[PDB]
Amino acid sequence: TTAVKIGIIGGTGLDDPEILEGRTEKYVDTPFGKPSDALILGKIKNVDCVLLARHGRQHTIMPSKVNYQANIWALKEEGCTHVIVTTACGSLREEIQPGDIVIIDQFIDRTTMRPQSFYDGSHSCARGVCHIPMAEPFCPKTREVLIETAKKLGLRCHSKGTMVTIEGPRFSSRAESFMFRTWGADVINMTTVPEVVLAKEAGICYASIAMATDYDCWKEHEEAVSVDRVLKTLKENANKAKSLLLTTIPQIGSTEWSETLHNLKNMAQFSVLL
Amino acid sequence: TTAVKIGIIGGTGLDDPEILEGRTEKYVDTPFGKPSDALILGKIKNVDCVLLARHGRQHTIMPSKVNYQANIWALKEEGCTHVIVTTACGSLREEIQPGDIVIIDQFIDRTTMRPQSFYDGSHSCARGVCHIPMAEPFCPKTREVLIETAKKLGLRCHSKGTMVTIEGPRFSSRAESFMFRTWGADVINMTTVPEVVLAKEAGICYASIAMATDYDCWKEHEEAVSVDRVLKTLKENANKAKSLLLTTIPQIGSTEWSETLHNLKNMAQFSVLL
Amino acid sequence: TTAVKIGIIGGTGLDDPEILEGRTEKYVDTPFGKPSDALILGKIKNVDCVLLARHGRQHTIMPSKVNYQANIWALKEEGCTHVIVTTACGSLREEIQPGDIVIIDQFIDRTTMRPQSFYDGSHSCARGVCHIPMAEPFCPKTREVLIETAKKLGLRCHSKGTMVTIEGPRFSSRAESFMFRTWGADVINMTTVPEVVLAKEAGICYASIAMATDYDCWKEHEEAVSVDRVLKTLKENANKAKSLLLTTIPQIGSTEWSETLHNLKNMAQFSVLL
Ligand SMILES: C#CCCCSC[C@H]1CN(Cc2c[nH]c3c(N)ncnc23)C[C@@H]1O
Ligand SMILES: C#CCCCSC[C@H]1CN(Cc2c[nH]c3c(N)ncnc23)C[C@@H]1O
Ligand SMILES: C#CCCCSC[C@H]1CN(Cc2c[nH]c3c(N)ncnc23)C[C@@H]1O
Ligand SMILES: [Cl-]
Repeated sequence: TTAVKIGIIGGTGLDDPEILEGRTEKYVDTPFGKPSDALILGKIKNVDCVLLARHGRQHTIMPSKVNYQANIWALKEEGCTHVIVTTACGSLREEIQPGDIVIIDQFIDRTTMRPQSFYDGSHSCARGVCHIPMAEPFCPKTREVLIETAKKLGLRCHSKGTMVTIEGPRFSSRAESFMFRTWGADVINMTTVPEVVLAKEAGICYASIAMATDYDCWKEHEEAVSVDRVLKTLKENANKAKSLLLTTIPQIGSTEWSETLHNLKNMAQFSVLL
Repeated sequence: TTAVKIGIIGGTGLDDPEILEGRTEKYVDTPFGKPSDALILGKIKNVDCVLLARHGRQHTIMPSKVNYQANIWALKEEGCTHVIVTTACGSLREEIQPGDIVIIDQFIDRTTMRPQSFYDGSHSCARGVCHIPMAEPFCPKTREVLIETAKKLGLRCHSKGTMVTIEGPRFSSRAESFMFRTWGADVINMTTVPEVVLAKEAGICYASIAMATDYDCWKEHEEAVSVDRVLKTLKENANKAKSLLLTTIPQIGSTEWSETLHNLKNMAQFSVLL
Repeated sequence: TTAVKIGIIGGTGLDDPEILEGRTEKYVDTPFGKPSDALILGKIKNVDCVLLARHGRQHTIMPSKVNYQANIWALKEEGCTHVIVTTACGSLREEIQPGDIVIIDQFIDRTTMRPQSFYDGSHSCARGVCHIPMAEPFCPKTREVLIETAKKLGLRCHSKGTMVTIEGPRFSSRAESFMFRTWGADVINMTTVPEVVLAKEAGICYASIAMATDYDCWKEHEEAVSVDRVLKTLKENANKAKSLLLTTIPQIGSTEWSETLHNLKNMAQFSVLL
């Protein structure tokens, strides 16, 4: 019943403006600098959406240099209640095949260079000390809709998974890939952290459609990851994320989020000492 | 017999000037910038002490932004032989209950943004390349006095423990919390590193009174950590750290430290190539 | 048959200009700043070499402050086909004794402060987004020649090993040392990452002669590492790295590298989106 507005952050090979009807481009500024690119405002059926290319529409910005703060701030300022993203990733598990979707529910941070809070003491818009809880980083209700929708579409989709986010831009060594497996990581990328953290500070329902593109390099005997391999797999499978977003978003718009959003707002508010 | 002077760095909820008699405020400057707040000079029985609030007296400075270099430099310059600190922490072990003290003896670094040496090539006050040993990061003699004193006070106190120090300011994910358990971490915080490292470079006997405030989030079925929960536990248990400091410090002042301090000075001196 | 030119980066205690005949000093500038010190141009038998002291010839630059980008860029610009380095390290395995050489084949990154790519968006000389593969970070053909040569010299030499590279400049805690063992690390240093990563981006055959100098601190009951201990072990064993380089380099110059170099060039080229 109450209004939703869905932010969509498109990842590698997975950032297609044609998903939205009635599109208008809008460049914005934020207190944390410029977002990766213009916001694309539009609709999926009756639902207002805001699309943003994580790496810029020409994929010019490497993961370490993405302005996660500006991206999330921009989407919050536009009125987004939800941020649903796409992310390419490596599979660290035999059962997660290239082309599979994983509706991730946890992460392990391996990043090093990245601001992870709006509350850095330098911005009048975000005053105080903020310690956000990360026990449940992703919105379970949004994830549930994604999982059910993937099933209705007949897609190979894993209902949970732990993403290890590496700094990059290099891929992992084999020793690192083996190690991440022992830590219980299921998939590997370069962008989930701090995007998920900042969304939680913003009181936004965040979920991630991870698409496996390769098996990283933990099969010593088999093909290891490369840029060409990742891009080829995405070319083959991008349609699945598009269909999943197109079908999921109207279902989100048809249910009631006020309580979910209130609880997230309170968790965020009570994490700050002003 | 020989003179000691005890630096006290107060952590979250645990930075109370009333612990000292004959108090005088003194703001100082250092070659690494300003300390978190004024030094509070005073006494516990006959022993000279110097108190400093890690996060500022109004808790305005998040862990990533604490000027660990300036804090330790300021205390060294004031003549501190010892630095005994308090730190709130999460428990990663069932037997470490909220309200328990842990006299930690090891750490695992998960920080990323932090200068860990005075010897960065930029300061004429700290010339050369310094590689400090960290096999035994905390002073065992100071820890021993803390442990015995806690026993005399009847406090629930663990005689050792490994602190994992995360960058923050977010709390850990559940996947991270589980992972740290597999690494052998016992408690979790955001401030031990690089404070302990810089104290060792300074040739100061350093020890830490860690106070468990929560169980982080590794019980999937139970209450996870939040700011409100941490602050509530500290309100309930702060008196214990205060009593432990009040009772420990006179005992430190009543024994002989010249040899201990000489050995630390030599370890620090011989870590530097000028 | 086709020409090779060997860059040599000398590590701690292991950066000796006397290894080259017909020496000439050449200071250079790069788009990433100045290298650690002058390039020393010279020969080993008929083979052109370029020597560079990682830490400066007076060991004035700590690992975190080494300009890995400028060093690798400088060697590439001088025409190096190969970069063979020396690195002191701690042993995390009983069978790797101090004085042993380890021809490492993998790494685990524990660094936090370091640029790991030339492609940072800020340099016109390195345009685009680059994601370099790290499955096999070290050149197996160069490693093979090192291993066979060490055998011909009768040296204690391990044919593979995983290096964990820590940020430093502090040494590891005991809890960290134990943890790295569980991760499958064999040796520990502060310099392999990002040196190896940048060499791969440059399309250079990179290999590392690691020399164990200590057992870090994982024997709770035995001597732990210190600067004095490291430097003493290197004084005793430096001749071995020198002899290994002197004997290996002519063998490299006597075989054909065009295909190996072509494959590395293509891997690097196809990692970049322009
Ligand atoms: C150059 C260029 C265009 C991008 C080519 S593929 C690299 C992107 C895909 N993205 C996710 C990813 C897929 N497979 C991975 C892997 N195996 N490790 C880490 N990240 C990934 C990382 C990076 O942003
Ligand atoms: C906002 C505000 C005031 C501080 C509220 S609690 C957060 C502080 C407590 N401190 C220690 C701590 C307690 N429980 C923890 C946990 N579970 N993980 C990491 N650190 C902690 C971290 C941070 O400096
Ligand atoms: C001060 C000074 C001169 C250097 C003294 S020894 C420290 C260098 C040796 N280098 C390698 C190393 C040897 N043993 C190690 C250990 N146990 N841990 C990490 N690194 C090392 C680290 C650093 O660059
Ligand atoms: Cl780590």
